[PDB]
Amino acid sequence: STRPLTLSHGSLEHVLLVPTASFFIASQLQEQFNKILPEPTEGFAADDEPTTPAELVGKFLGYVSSLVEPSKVGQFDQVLNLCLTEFENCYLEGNDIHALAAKLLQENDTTLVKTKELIKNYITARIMAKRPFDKKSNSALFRAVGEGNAQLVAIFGGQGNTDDYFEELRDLYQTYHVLVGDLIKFSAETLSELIRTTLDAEKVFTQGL
Repeated sequence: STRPLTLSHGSLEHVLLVPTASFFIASQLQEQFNKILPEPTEGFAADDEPTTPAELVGKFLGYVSSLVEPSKVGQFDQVLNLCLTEFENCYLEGNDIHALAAKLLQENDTTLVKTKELIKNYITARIMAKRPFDKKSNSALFRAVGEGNAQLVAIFGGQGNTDDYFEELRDLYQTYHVLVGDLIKFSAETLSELIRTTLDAEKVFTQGL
């Protein structure tokens, strides 16, 4: 037994068949999320408000994932897993979150920042819901490599491609915190230690690292 829960923002909406056993806590989160969400506008052109039902369910996923603690089992965990499963079956037709994001970019009037926010919400939710990416993907490219239909070479850039390289690291830290946060903390600690243990390195790092 389930009851429909409507989460909406102006014209666009999504209905979620919540189990009656956890509908009480889902209605709580619905009320909290609807309070957090900004006021609807024409064309959804303003920032931090969804343009498509996919974005809106993303933001709701995002909000619930913010409250759920990874260490401590909470009441919101079951609602997270439930609305995650709904998002997957409704918008990820077996495909990857990037494939969806890329679909939205060319079809709907979604901006690049809104799209990255959607990816971050989905990926954060996946990790908070104790559902890592342990299953190997069915990516066509890597399927083709296994079968011997494709040969892959990786190339790494260097200096002089962009003047604002640091915003690329900023975007990685924002969007993929739950995937690379530990790499960036490790790399930051390694560099701090190399400055400390290298004789005159601090002289070269005038505003620190």
